[PDB]
Amino acid sequence: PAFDKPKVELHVHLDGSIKPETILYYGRRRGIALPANTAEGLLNVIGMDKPLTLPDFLAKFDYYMPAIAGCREAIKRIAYEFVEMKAKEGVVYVEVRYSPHLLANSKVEPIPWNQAEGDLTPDEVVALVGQGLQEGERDFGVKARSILCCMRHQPNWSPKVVELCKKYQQQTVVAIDLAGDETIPGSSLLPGHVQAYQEAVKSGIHRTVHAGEVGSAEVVKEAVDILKTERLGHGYHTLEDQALYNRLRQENMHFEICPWSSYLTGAWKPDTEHAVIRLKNDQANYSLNTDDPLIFKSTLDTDYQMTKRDMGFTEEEFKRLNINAAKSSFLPEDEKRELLDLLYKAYGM
Ligand SMILES: [Zn+2]
Repeated sequence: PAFDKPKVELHVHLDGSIKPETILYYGRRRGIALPANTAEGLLNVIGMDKPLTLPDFLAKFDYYMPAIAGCREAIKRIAYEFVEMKAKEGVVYVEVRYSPHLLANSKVEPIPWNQAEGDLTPDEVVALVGQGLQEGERDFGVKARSILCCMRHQPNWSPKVVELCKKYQQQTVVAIDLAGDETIPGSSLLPGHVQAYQEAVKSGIHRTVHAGEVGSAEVVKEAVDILKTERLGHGYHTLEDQALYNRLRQENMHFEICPWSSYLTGAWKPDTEHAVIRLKNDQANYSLNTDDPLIFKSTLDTDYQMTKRDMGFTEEEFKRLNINAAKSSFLPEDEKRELLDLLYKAYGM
């Protein structure tokens, strides 16, 4: 264990943190053609061993999402099982993100994963995921919060998403995200997406955006200045624009680093200095995350030991980034202080 103290996770998707044996049970009980009948072999088609491309990583979801989406018991259980997982790895606070439309099967265009029309609405999916997170926290003692994803290819969804972020603000929902295929040109300025971050600014909904993961620094630059996000998912290619980088450094922008994810998705070619090193060297505001452990065959200790032996991270630095993650969390002022006192008490400060 590279860092055996309480950690914080801000960027990990519920979509990509399902147990391969939970998928298997629901794929069977719904009679769904899964690319495998065996847990360890399911993880061989879905798991990634080498670097690929962004469209190919997103393609892996087409394998197993039909078994989960549209079924109630499967939706809530993976939430409960997700927080369980995070507990076993030393996480005291976790913000888990997911697209309620991609788990629904009714009142959604398009019905994802080629499902048939049913009765599970996006507004219902958030009430079921939140229930699993609420029951998990009570069983495992780790504070767990949803973030609702926009899809870059469906700007028609994002009007409903913020709006959902607002109905469930007093539940588990703390912010809105913009995920999906960043390789689609100009998907950041689609009108559907922009009302969403605009209505989020008015009504005080927190904002994070996948930006700079496989695109240019212009991707990050509209996310910052147009959508006015407060955190960057995979802020890697911000470092190609030093003027912008040092501006966000001066404005204490938080970067949601995912080291092992960044290697397997091709985001970081292994010949390059990883972005997180100088963001450590510049003492920037960043955190370490798993992104999608099922698809990357990872745990959060995978991402911590990637830093430790390969990028020269220390226990000292591990303490600082997790405290920065705690004060760039989307928790309210009272709970985010209570979380800082947890980490203060465990870190010797
Ligand atoms: Zn992500």
